Amino acid sequence: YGSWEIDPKDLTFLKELGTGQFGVVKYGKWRGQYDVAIKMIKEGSMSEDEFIEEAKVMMNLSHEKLVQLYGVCTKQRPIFIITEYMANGCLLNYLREMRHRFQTQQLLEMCKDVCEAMEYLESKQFLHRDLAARNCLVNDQGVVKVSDFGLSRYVLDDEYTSSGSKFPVRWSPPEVLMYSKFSSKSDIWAFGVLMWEIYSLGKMPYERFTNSETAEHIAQGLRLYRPHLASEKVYTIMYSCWHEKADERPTFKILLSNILDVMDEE
Ligand SMILES: CN(c1ncnc2[nH]ccc12)[C@@H]1CCCCN(C(=O)CNc2cc(Cl)cc(Cl)c2)C1
Repeated sequence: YGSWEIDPKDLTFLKELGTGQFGVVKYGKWRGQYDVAIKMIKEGSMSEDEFIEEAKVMMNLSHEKLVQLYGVCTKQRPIFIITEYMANGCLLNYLREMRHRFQTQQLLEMCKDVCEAMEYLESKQFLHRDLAARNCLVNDQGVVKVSDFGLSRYVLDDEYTSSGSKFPVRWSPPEVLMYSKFSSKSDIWAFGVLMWEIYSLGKMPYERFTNSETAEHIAQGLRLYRPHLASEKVYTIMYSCWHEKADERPTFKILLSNILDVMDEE
């Protein structure tokens, strides 16, 4: 076993967490003690040799607000990815549970959580490439962490690969939709949409539009507008992520400073 390789015999499987496009995720314990999520990759869904090679590099990414990679199990099929367990599940579902009766202070904290993780990724020149509420998780303390960062690079499903009937049109800037120009600034754009999702309690962005109409709306320079729960200062931050010119969008370090400033002002 290399440093990136976990012995699957050290795993105890405890509960089903869901079955989806990329495979089956279970809750379990490593060496009888430590909570993990065990992601069992659906056969045929991933460029597996590339994914395994990249998993070695990503063992070196670690941040409090980034879902922690513990290792992979590649000596058998399906391959497993072993990651941090996030007891409250997908952020999108969490936002849509109206019982939580969130305060806007909690919503801003969720944005700060994500922004800190993305600032760390940016400091490593690492792109998420599909940042959205559906790719964040929530732990038992209500902390939001960023999940599946970079994963889209190894997804074989062509409907998801290109501006594709499963492509994240609603989280993409004009230069991605027009030219496939991915950069730090397309992560910045997606983060602004993510803030919008949070302050909209999990509403679909451009709710009344198809993907095709959304791209046209963007093409004409039009935008999402202010969620009822977002203050003017919060809206200014998410809106700054959507400048038509990628180079005029902020960095995650600047977004983080802006978010902290608004938290102090409340
Ligand atoms: C309910 N969830 C969790 N709950 C609790 N703890 C957790 N840690 C990690 C995930 C997690 C996830 C909710 C998000 C949607 C589904 N999901 C995923 O992890 C999807 N991504 C994925 C799946 C596979 Cl099988 C393989 C690959 Cl490469 C990627 C499970």
